[PDB]
Amino acid sequence: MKVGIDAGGTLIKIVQEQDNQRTFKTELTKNIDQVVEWLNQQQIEKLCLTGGNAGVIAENINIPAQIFVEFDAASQGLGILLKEQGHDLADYIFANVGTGTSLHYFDGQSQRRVGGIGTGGGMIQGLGYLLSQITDYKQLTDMAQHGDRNTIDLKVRHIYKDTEPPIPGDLTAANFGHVLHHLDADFTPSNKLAAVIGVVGEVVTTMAITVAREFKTENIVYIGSSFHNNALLRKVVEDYTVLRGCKPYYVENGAFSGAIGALYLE
Amino acid sequence: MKVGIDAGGTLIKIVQEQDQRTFKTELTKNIDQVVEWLNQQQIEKLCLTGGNAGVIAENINIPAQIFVEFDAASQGLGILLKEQGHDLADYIFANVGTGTSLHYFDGQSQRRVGGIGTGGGMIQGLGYLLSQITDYKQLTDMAQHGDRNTIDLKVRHIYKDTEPPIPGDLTAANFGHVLHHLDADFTPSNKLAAVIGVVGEVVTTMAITVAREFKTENIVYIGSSFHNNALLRKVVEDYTVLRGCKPYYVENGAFSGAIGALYL
Ligand SMILES: Nc1ncnc2c1ncn2[C@@H]1O[C@H](COP(=O)(O)OP(=O)(O)OP(=O)(O)O)[C@@H](O)[C@H]1O
Ligand SMILES: Nc1ncnc2c1ncn2[C@@H]1O[C@H](COP(=O)(O)OP(=O)(O)OP(=O)(O)O)[C@@H](O)[C@H]1O
Ligand SMILES: COCCCCCNC(=O)CCNC(=O)[C@H](O)C(C)(C)C
Ligand SMILES: COCCCCCNC(=O)CCNC(=O)[C@H](O)C(C)(C)C
Ligand SMILES: [Mg+2]
Ligand SMILES: [Mg+2]
Repeated sequence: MKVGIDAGGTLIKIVQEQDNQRTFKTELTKNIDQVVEWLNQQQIEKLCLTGGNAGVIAENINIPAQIFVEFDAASQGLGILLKEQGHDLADYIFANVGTGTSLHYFDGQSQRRVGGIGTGGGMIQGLGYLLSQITDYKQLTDMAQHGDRNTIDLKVRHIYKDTEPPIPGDLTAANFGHVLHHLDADFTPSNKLAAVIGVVGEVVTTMAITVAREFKTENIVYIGSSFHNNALLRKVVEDYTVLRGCKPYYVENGAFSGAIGALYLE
Repeated sequence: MKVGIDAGGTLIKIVQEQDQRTFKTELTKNIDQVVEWLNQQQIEKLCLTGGNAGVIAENINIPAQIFVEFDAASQGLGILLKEQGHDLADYIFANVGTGTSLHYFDGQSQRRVGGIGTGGGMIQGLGYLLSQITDYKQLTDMAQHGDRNTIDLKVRHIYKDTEPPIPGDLTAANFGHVLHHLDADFTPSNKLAAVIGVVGEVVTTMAITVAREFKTENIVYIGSSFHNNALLRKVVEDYTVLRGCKPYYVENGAFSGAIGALYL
C-alpha cells in the first residue's frame, strides 16, 4: 500500500493505492491526531505528504515520509485526473479553492502560481457562521442552496435603471449592495449564506478569467473541497466562467489532486 | 455656470465651474433634491454621467449631454493627476465605487480590463448584516480600530511550524479563523475591520494582477469608498507596495467622473 496525503488548513485528503485500486478518504484537519494514529498502524510501502499540516503528520509518525510542495503536487495529480477523465488540455488555469484560493497557470509542461486570494471555503464557513451561527458544514451549505440573493445583491441594471448600461445589466454590480435598499425586507439565513457563496464564487471566477486572459488560455479547471455539497458554488462559478468566454472544468476527485500528486512526484 | 454630475449607485458627485471649481456630494437616495436644485439654475453647460444620469436627465427641464462613466472617469482623473503634480506615463486605475471597475490607461486612452462587486456597496451592506449599523460615518468609524486576528487566517496559521511556499504573513483565508475562535467575542469593530479587509484585499489583488498583465507599476485608486476610511486606504496601500507596485490616491479622486463629463 502506497499513501499520499494532502493535509490542508481544513481537510486532510488521503489517497491509498494498492494495485491500481484507489481509496479516497477525507478527514478533518482538527482530527489530525487520528490520521497519525491510523498511519502508525498501517503497513505502508511509501508515504508522501503535502499541504500546510504535512509537518505535523511527519513529526508524529514512526516512518520516513517524502514531503512535497502543494502547488507542484496539486498540478501533478490534476494532470493525472484530467487525462484519466478524457480531458486533453494543452494548457489551463487551475483554481484551487481550498480554505483559501490559489491560482495557477499550467503551460502544458509545468505550473506557475499566478495569483491567490483569501476568498474560498474558509470564508464560506467563517463568514457563514457569523451570519447564521451554523458551524456544521453540510447544514451550512444545504441551507444556502435554498437562498435567494435578490434582496442582498445589486445588479448593474439596478444602478443604470432605464438607461443602457456599458456592461451587461444582469451582472452583479455590488455584492451585498442591495441590503440598504431592503431594510424592511428579510435577510434570512439561507439568503445571507447564498450571498456569501455568491461573492466567493464571483471573486474566484473573476480572478481566474483575468489570469486566463493574461496567460492566453481559455481553459479554467476548478478544484478544491469547497465545491463538495455546494451546487450553488459550482453554478455561480460555471455560469460566470462561460459568460466571460472561458471553458470551466470540474474534475472527479479534483479535491484529491494534491494527495494523488504527492504519490507521483519525484 | 458649467456643471458636471456623476450620478452613481450611492452618491451623486457635482462639480460646478464658474471662472472657481466647487465640489458637492449628495446621496443618490436624495436625487430629487439634486433635480430641484438644477431646475432653478441658469446653467450654460450641463454634463452628466453614471448609472443615475438618466433619472436626472428625465426629470430636469433643460437639455444635458450624457457621457459614458468609464471615459468620463479617465478624463477627469488625468486632469486631477496633472493638477496634483503627477506625471504618470501609464497606469491602472481602480474605481472603488458602489462596485469596483478596473482600467488600464496607456497614456492616451482607457480600456476597462476588469471589475468586481467588492467595493463600497459591500462594505455598507455586509457591514450592516454584521453590525446593524446603517449610518456610513458610524460604520466606517467603528471599523477603524477593529482587530482582524481572531477572524482572518494567515498562511502561517495553516503552515504552522513549517516553511510556507508564499509569505506566512499573507491572509490565507478572510474569516477563516472564525471557527477556531468560537469562544471569542466577535465584536462589531473586529467584524467590520474584517469586511474592509476582504474588500481591500480583493480590489488590490485584482489591480496588481492587471498591472502585471499590462506591464505598469502604477495603480491609481479612486472612488468615494476611500472617504472616512483610513483603514481601507491602508489595507490597499500596504498590499499594493508589498506586490511591488506604486499606489496613488488623488485629492477629489471621487469627482473624476464629474470633472471628466465637463471636459469631454
Ligand atoms: N466535511 C467538510 N468539513 C468542512 N469543510 C468542508 C467539508 N467538505 C467540504 N468543505 C469545504 O471545503 C473547504 C476546504 O477545501 P480544501 O480541502 O480543498 O482546502 P484545504 O486543503 O483544507 O485548504 P488550504 O489548501 O487552503 O490549506 C472548507 O473550507 C469548506 O468550504
Ligand atoms: N456620505 C456617504 N454616504 C454613503 N456612502 C458613502 C458616503 N461617503 C462615502 N461612501 C462610500 O462610497 C461608496 C460609493 O462610492 P462612489 O461615489 O465612488 O460610488 P458610486 O458612483 O455611487 O457607485 P458606482 O460608480 O458603482 O455606480 C459607498 O458605497 C460607500 O462605501
Ligand atoms: C496581508 O495579506 C494581504 C492579502 C493577500 C491575499 C493573497 N493571499 C493568498 O494568495 C493566499 C490565499 N490562500 C492560499 O493560496 C492557500 O490557502 C494556501 C494554503 C495558503 C497556499
Ligand atoms: C451575474 O454576476 C456576474 C459576476 C459579476 C462580476 C463583475 N461585475 C462587474 O464587473 C461590475 C462591477 N461594478 C462596476 O463596474 C460599477 O459598479 C458599475 C457602476 C456597474 C460600472
Ligand atoms: Mg488544499
Ligand atoms: Mg461611480
